[PDB]
This record gives sequence, C-alpha cells and structure tokens, in this order.
Amino acid sequence: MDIDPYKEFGATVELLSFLPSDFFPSVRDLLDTASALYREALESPEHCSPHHTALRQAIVCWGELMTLATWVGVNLEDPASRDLVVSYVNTNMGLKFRQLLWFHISCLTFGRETVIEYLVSFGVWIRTPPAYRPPNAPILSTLPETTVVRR
Amino acid sequence: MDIDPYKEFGATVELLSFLPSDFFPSVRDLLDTASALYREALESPEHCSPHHTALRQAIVCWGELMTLATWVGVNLEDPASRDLVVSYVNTNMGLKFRQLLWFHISCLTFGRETVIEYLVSFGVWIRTPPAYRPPNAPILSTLPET
Amino acid sequence: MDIDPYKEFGATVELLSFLPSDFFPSVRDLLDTASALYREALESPEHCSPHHTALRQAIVCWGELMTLATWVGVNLEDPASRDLVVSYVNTNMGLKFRQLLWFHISCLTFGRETVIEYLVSFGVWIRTPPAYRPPNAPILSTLPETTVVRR
Amino acid sequence: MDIDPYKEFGATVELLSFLPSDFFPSVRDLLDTASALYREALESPEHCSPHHTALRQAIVCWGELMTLATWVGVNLEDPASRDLVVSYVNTNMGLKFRQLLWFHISCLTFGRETVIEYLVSFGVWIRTPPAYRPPNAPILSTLPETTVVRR
Amino acid sequence: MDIDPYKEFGATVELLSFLPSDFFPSVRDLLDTASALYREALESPEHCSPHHTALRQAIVCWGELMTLATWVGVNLEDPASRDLVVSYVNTNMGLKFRQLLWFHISCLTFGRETVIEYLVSFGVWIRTPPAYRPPNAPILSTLPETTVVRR
Amino acid sequence: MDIDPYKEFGATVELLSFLPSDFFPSVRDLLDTASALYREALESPEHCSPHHTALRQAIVCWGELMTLATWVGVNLEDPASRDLVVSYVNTNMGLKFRQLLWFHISCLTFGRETVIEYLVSFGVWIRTPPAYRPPNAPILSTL
Repeated sequence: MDIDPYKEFGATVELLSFLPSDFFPSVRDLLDTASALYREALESPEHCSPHHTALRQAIVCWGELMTLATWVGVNLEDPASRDLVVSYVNTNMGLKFRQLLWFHISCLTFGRETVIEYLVSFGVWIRTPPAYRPPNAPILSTLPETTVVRR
Repeated sequence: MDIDPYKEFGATVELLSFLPSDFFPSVRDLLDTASALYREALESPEHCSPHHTALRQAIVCWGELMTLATWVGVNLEDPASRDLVVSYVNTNMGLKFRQLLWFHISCLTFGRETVIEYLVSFGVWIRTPPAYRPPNAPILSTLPET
Repeated sequence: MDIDPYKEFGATVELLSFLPSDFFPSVRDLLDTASALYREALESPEHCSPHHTALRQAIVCWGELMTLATWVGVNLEDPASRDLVVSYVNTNMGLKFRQLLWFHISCLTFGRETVIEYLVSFGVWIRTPPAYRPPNAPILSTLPETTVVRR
Repeated sequence: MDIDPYKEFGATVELLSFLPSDFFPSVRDLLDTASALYREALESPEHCSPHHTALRQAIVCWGELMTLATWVGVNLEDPASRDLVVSYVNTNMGLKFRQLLWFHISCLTFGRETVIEYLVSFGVWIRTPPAYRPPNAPILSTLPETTVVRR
Repeated sequence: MDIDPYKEFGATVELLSFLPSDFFPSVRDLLDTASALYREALESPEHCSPHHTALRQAIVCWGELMTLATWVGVNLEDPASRDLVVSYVNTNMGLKFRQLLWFHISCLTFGRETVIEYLVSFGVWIRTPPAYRPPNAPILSTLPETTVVRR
Repeated sequence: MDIDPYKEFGATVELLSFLPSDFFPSVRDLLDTASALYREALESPEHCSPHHTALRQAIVCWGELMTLATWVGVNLEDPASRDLVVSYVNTNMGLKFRQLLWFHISCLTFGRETVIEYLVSFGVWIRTPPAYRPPNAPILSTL
C-alpha cells in the first residue's frame, strides 16, 4: 500500500528527506535515548500516545530483525553470504529504523511543531550553498546553547 | 512586456540579484522542498495564494524546460551543440528558476516581510567587511528560541 | 508533480482537449491581445487576480524561452541542429503556451462560467459528425454576431 | 513621441489592427459620410466633443495630403516615380486615414461602449480560423437586421 | 568655503575620521546597497529627506568621477600617468565617497541617534591601544547577534 | 541609476537643456555669488532647505575636484598628459558643476516657480528665429 508512516503524524518521507542520510544517530544510540527517556511509558499497558504506539511497534520489529541476524549468523555456513545478509540487515534496513526512531523520539521530546519547524529550517540550512552557510546548523534543544542559570 | 515575476509580491529582480548567484540551492533541492512541504496544496483545485499560483506555474515551466532538454539529448546528434544546449538549460535558466523557487518557497514558509528583510540583511552582510560584521552568516529558521 | 495548471481554475487539461490542436491562435496574436487588453494590470504591482498572476508567470517564461531561441541561434554553429532546436521551441513548446494564453485571456475577457460552457459546447460541436453539424461553430463574444445598435 | 491617436478615446492601434484593409470604405466615402452626417457640427466654432476635434484635424491633414498628391502629379516629370508616390499616398496613408475616419464617425454614431465591444467581437471573429467561425462577420449598423424602416 | 557635509546631519568630518579606511565597503557595494534599498525613493520626484537629497547629489558626482576615470583611461596615452590618475580617482576620492555613502545609507537604515552613538563608541574603541580593548570592534547591524531570521 | 538631480526640485535635465552650454557663469562667479549670499547658511548646522543640502554637496564635490587638479599638476611629470587632464577637469566637469550651481543658487534667490517659468521663457527665446528674436535675452531679476 501507501502507508508512509509519517503522514499520519504530519511529516512525510520527503519532508524527512531534507536531513541527509548520515545525519541520523546510530540505532544503539537511539534505543539508548528511548530507554533513557520513555522506558516506563513504552512498557506500560496503556496507549500513551500515537508516538508511543508507533515506537513500541518499531522496537518490536527491530527486535525481530536482530533475532533474524542472530539466526543467520548461527545457521548459515557460507560465510560470504552470511556476512552479506548480516551487513544488509544492520545498515540498509538499519537506516530506515534510525530515521523512524529519530523522528519519534524527537517528536516526543520536543513536540510536533518544533520538530517540523526544525525539519524546514534544516532544509534551508543544508540547501544554502557552503560559501553562504553559517557554521551554526540548527539543532533541537530545550535550553539555549549556553545556559546561564547560576542557581 | 517588461513583467517582473516578483513585483506583485513586493520584490524585484535586482533585489534578488542583491544576493550572490551561488547562494540559492539547487533546483533539485528546491523541487524536493516544495513536494515535501506543499504538495497537497500545489495539487489542490484551489488557488489558496498568489504564491501557490506562481509556484504551480514555475514548476510547470521547469517541467517543460526538462522535456526540452530530454528532447535535445535524444534528437540532436552533434554532441558539442547538444551538450551546449543542455548546459544552458541547466545553468542559465536553472539559475533563474532557483532564484524564483527559493523566493516562493521561502515566502510561503516564513513570511513576505521576513523574506524581504532577509534579502536586504544578507545582501548588506555579504558586502560589509569581515572584521566589522557578525561572524555567522544569516539564515532563516522556523525553530524558535529555548 | 501533478500540477495540471488549469485544475486550480476549474478546467483541466482534458477539458481543454475538446478544442483541437490547431484551434488556438498564434503566440504573437495572443501576446497582442494580452498587451491590448490587460497591459496596465499585468504590469501593476498588485495581485489583481489568479489569472493575472498565472499570465504574468506564463509571459515571463515565454520570454525566457525566446531568449533561449536567440541564444541558440547566435551560439550554435551546426545549422541543422540549430534550426531543429529553434523550430522545436517555437512550435512544440509554443502550442502549450498558446493553450495556456488562450485560456487565461478568454477567462479574463468573458468569465469562467462562459469559458467552461464554451468548452463543453465546442466539445459537442466538434464531436458531432460532419454531416449533422451546423456551420455556425460556437464562439466567444460579448455582442451578437450582428449588432443592431444604431446610436 | 510615440502617440496613440485612439488611446485617448479608449481604443488602441493594436485593437483596430484586426479589422482587415477591406473593412473600411474609401477615403471619399468616409469624407462624404462625415460631411453628410456632421457638417454643421464639424464647421461650427464650438468645442463639440473630442471626436469632433479629432475629425476636424484628420480632415485638415488629409486635405494637405491631397494637395501633396496633386502637386506630385503636376510637378514630378518622371511618370514612374510620380505614380509610385501617388499610389503610396493613396494606399498606405489613405488606409491610415480610412481607419481613423471610420473610428470617429462610428463612435459619434453608435457610442464608445458599442464600438469598443464591436472591435472586441470582430477581433474574436477575425482571429478564429475560417473553419471554426460563423461565415458572416459581425456587423455594426443602425438599420434593423431586416433593413426595413417602418413608423 | 570650508563646508562640512555631515555637520548639517549632526556628525562631523572629525567624528568620522576615526573609522579606518578598511571599515567601508567598496564604492560598488555601497552603490548596490543604495540602489537595492532605496531606489524607488532616490528616483522619485519627491523631497523625501535630507539623506535622500545628499545621496542623490553624491551619486551624481560619483557618476561624473567615473566618467572622468573612463576618459582618462581612453585619452591619456602615457600609461604611467594614466594609471596614476586612475588609481588616485579610485582610492582617494573613492574613499571619501565610501565614507559619505556609508554615512547616509546607515543613517537611513538605523537612525541619527543610533549612528551617532555608534560613531562615538567606535571612536572610543579605535583610540584605545590594542592591548586594552576587547578584540572585536563594535558592530552596527540589523541582524541579531545570532544572525538567524525567525518568525 | 537615472537619479536626475533636478527631478525632486521640479525640473528635468531636458528642461535645463533649453539653456545653451555657454549660458552658465563660470564656477568662480557662481561660488562667489554663493559665498556672498548664503555663506552663513551653507556653513550652518541645519537642514535649511533641500537647495542648501544640494548646494553643500555640490561645493564639497567641487572642492574634491580642485584638490584632484592641484594634486595632478604637482605629481604628474608628463606635461602633455597633466595639462590634458587638468583642462578636462576644468571644462568638461566644470560645465556640469556650473549647471548645478546655477540651478541651485538661482532657485534659492528667486523661487522654484520663477526659475521654471524662466526656463520655459528662455526656451521660447532660444527657439524663436533670429529675425524675430528680441535682442534682450530673458534675465532673472527681482527688481
């Protein structure tokens, strides 16, 4: 079909194509952020929000893909094809999962309006040619880059 | 007829020449930004804005220019002239379209007054000597302060 | 994308396919009608109407295409390919511009309802086989074909 | 100085450029019509209307042009060049004066709005290919379509 | 006659004498800034403000100076003396016109009080020895110190 | 740009083309008139009038030209080139500067409408053929 898992939330696959391919953190770092900020709500028995539902589903499917990787590394004798499949699962399927994770963790941490405005502004930034581009790329944050809160 | 594509919007061809010619993103990146942000409005059977009207027209005209370039590639046998024509369509007309798409997408995203003050300020900045101007190049951003 | 520059106004590319390919006036005649009826409004600094916006954009792009034609006629040494490109720009791209011009000038002069009704009626006329087709094709006009207004 | 003699009245040299060369009566017939419809007003010491002012001026410059033609015919001994200049004066300048006289006589007879809509509709008719238009040009006249003066 | 072109506006040739020679954009950049910020007001038939009057006059005298430079380059056969005069016109008189254009464009952009306090503070900064002053000259700009145009 | 320095003051360059090139007094005479009539107001720190602003600007741009001329006469060793360029500075730019000074001093002294009617009347006088042209050329005066 044509689900396009972001258009339900307000972004699209092409709106997230503003961000380059290597912009997204690693799958380990994104799973660490998830378990560090929303573990007790991702394990609760209630529909907390659509982001929580989609994030639970994403994590279960990555778990199914990591079980696949373990199984193939255990069961395939041909090492060339074995490492081929494992590297494919880890990188080429991993990129789609990291784009999915980044989006959900960031839209939970900062908000839909903030994440969409950040996507637009980072599109502007990465579009602007290098010679006329400021060094301060836009970034998501809840505090100013320097925070003078003495006590 | 001596028509400005920007005079009704409050800009001018010389006001968009006030920025470096290589400041504007590629036509590919700008068409991607348009289809990523306002596709459902650039395909609806409503006007919704002079910017949507002008942006629909601009994209149709670029599609016609790209069909021209494909036709040239297929139907010109002389490679020198063929690649000269294609390079012209991609660089001169491509620069004019990138200046046009940038203006309309940026206006729709940020605001007419915001984009005009940005044009003026970035033009003044790129001309101020380096030691007496803020060090970071100006940029447009929807992300507020925290 | 799928802009279809008429569906914003109420027609479509297929509704304007009722009219044959050679029905549309020349680009020179349509630019003359434009500069004879709406020049002071096409050069004004205000959004007069969506037809005016689209017509300004169309005229600027035809100007860009005529600058292309001048450039190629000046810069291409190979005469065969030069005249090939110039004839292409003038006829095959010209037809699309004349369909665009005719539509906008007529919808400004006569009105959207009148232009759409004319498209439907000319579809009926040009569809009817020649033997059962009246000689009076439908035409757009603000006066009767004969106008007895003595003084 | 690039002056349009109709722009003052609402027409345009590009709006009257559609009426074919054979559309206008001869200079003699248009002068007879002027002197038989508005002689007592084109010979009065009163500012009657802009059409009267322009008609007076046009007739004076045609008188000067006819004096020119007579002088050429009398004083150019070369018959070839003499007939060349006479033909030029009687056809090119003659057509311009026929277009100018027709416009003013017809404005005075019918009305500004009437003659302008007539020019518009005749442009629409003369731009259509001969195969898609009613075969009888639109007519501007004071007579009924039956041409029977009752009462 | 010992006229101060800024004393009328509140500055003084001795108040602008502190801004170094490298502080001002080139004549070309300052003319581009003028013609891109206030062209429709520097070309209007209206007395807009003393800054507009002085800007019009300054630009006319620079036009005369550029005509002089072109005439020198064309008509002085001696290359040494020709380049000598051209260098003089482009550097000395050029610096005076850069100082004059900067002052008027900056007044029109920012304000009399703002540009005067800026000149005062820049004088304080440029008079201090390099060892007792903050290393970054004071800046007059419309951009935020972050140079990110939001809203 | 097409700034046209007289447009704001109500004239145009083609209106001042009514007066010939050899009609305007020397720049010396015009500067003498200025320093005799409006020195205390051109040296004042006040926007007295747009004519005062334009006249201050013109006087400063002429002072810069004269400094250029002196600098050239001192520093250019080639006498031919030096005399050529100083003669250019004195005549070809002095012409436009005495046009500007004439316009502004005359407007200040007599009035905008008076100077404009003078320009129109001088157009009439210089267009009239010589056989029907009075020997008394038009002249500006408040007497």
